[PDB]
Parts: sequence; C-alpha cells; structure tokens
Amino acid sequence: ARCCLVMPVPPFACVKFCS
Repeated sequence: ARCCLVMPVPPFACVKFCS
C-alpha cells in the first residue's frame, strides 16, 4: 500500500496506510 498520513514526529513513519 501507500502512506496515507505521515507524522513529522518520531517515529517519522506513517500512521495510516492507504489501500
């Protein structure tokens, strides 16, 4: 899938993945 909403704070990873 593709990142839907990434967080600028650590973890900088994505919070919600878009299907």
